[PDB]
Amino acid sequence: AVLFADANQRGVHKHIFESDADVGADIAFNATPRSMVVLSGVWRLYREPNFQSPYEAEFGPGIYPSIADYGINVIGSMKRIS
Amino acid sequence: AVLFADANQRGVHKHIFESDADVGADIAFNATPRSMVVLSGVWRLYREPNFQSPYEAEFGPGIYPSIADYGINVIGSMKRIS
Amino acid sequence: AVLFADANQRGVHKHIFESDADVGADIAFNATPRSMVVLSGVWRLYREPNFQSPYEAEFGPGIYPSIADYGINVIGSMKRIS
Ligand SMILES: [Fe+2]
Repeated sequence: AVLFADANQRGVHKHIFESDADVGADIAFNATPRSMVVLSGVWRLYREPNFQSPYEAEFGPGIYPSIADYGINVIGSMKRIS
Repeated sequence: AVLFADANQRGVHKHIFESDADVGADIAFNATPRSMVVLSGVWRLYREPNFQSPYEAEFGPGIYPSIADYGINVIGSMKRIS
Repeated sequence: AVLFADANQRGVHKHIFESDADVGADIAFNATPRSMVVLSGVWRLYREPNFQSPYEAEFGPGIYPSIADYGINVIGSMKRIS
C-alpha cells in the first residue's frame, strides 16, 4: 500500500509492506495520511499504533483519493488481513 | 508510472496511479520532471492540467532517463490509456 | 528494489530499477541506507560505484529491516543478477 499526506495521492508518501505497527514513527512521513493506494490484498486500518482501535472500513486494492470520506483521520497502524 | 525531478531516475520522485489531472498541484513535487519510469500500461502526457494539450510521444513500459529528449519539459497531467 | 535511510523500512527512500551504477549520485537520497525491500529479482550490492567491490550477500525478494546485519554499510552500486 502507499499512504499520501494530501488528497488525490499528493504530498509526501510512504510505502507499506504487509503491515506497519507505527506509521507515525517514520520521520520522513510527518503527516496524517489523506489518501491511499492499496496495491494488493485487503487491509485493516487502526487509529492507534500496534494495531489497536480498528476502523470499521476495510480496504481492498484500489485508489482512495480522500480517506476522510470513509471516516479515517489518523492511521496509527495498518495491516493486511488477507 | 514514476516521475523523477532529475535525469536518470534521481531526485525527488512522484508515483502516478492510473492518472493525475494536476501534477503541478502536488506541492511535495516542486519540480519539472526530467525522467520517468513506466511500470505498466501505455501513458499519455499533457502540457496542461485536466488532460489538455497532449504530447505526441506515448510511453509504454520502460526507463526514460531524459524526457527532455522527447521534447517534454512540463507535465500538467498524465493518464494511462491502455 | 527499494532502499530506506532508516532501519525497518522508514526514512527517505529510493527506488531502484534493474540497477544503479552510482547510488550516491542521487542528491535526494542524502544518507547511507539501513534497510531494503526487494520486490523481484536477486540483487548484488557493491561498496563502490560501477559495480566494484561486491558484498558477498545476495538478496532475493523479501524485507531486510537492518542490512547492517549483513555487514552492509555503504551501497555504492547494485544490480540484479537475476
Ligand atoms: Fe516512493
